[PDB]
Amino acid sequence: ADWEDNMETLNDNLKVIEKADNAAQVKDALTKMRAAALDAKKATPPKLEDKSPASPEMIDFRVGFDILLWQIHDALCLANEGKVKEAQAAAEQLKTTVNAHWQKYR
Amino acid sequence: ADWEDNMETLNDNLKVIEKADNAAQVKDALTKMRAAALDAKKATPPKLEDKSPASPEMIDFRVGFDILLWQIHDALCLANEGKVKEAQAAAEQLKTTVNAHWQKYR
Amino acid sequence: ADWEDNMETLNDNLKVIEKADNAAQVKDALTKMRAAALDAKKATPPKLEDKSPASPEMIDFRVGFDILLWQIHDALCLANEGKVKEAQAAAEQLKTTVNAHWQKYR
Ligand SMILES: [Bi+3]
Ligand SMILES: [Co+2]
Ligand code: NA
Repeated sequence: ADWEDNMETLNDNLKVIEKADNAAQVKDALTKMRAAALDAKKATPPKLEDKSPASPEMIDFRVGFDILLWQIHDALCLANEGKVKEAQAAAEQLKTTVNAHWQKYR
Repeated sequence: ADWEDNMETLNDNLKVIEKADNAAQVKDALTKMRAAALDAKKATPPKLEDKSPASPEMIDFRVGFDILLWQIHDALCLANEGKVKEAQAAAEQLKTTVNAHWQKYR
Repeated sequence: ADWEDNMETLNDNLKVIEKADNAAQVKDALTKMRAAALDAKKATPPKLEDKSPASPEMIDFRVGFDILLWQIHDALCLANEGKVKEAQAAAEQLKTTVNAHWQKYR
């Protein structure tokens, strides 16, 4: 899977979170999101393929995934305890970050 | 703004956690600390301004701020469980790491 | 410590978690694992010494340690809630990821 596939996986699991009812579905979708984000952090996005891996652009690209993962973790902690609608509301803020990172580097 | 202002934000929110009264204030201060630590991880400290962004020194700098981020996460997870005193005790460890990073990279 | 010693610390604390009785031991071993993974993010495997510190191989190395850190976080959050057995089960899968990362870069 490339970076685009990871972005698509993030978006699909965000859809699953939006269409979720219990906390187990939310937990599974958030674990999938974390795995996809960690896989995409290793990749080079299409916009930065003309840059060296040592460029500051790639460093900022990798650091943005830290914010992404912290938001994923906030949602996952809201889901681990019991609050499902709160986890969905937190993932609503997560979709903004996901799609902004997607459209910024594609 | 810059790395020094991020360190000042970290110190101010550490003092806020020290003077905190409930879990909401601790969580807010720790979220602000997480944001400031990410911003500082995106920055270049004064001592390392003569090093390339991909030098081992800068990599170790970003890893040290990752350590700070994980300690902030532990404090925030302790705060989300309603343990305000334990969250503040964990934030006492944050103060040592912040002071060490300040003295090491200023 | 270098990469091999950090991996050894990870494996020792995994064995401690496997043969743990209470939650405090699991939490202490997981904190040691977190410290070891964070420190190993600054290390270089002997077969990648000639490579660039920001080369895609080293990027995959550090982000694999990020994956380890997030799994450690899941185990530690399970242990904080008293779920010692779920934490041990998550540590079982964590050992698989540790062994995969070991076989990949050794
Ligand atoms: Bi938690
Ligand atoms: Co957590
Ligand atoms: Na880097």
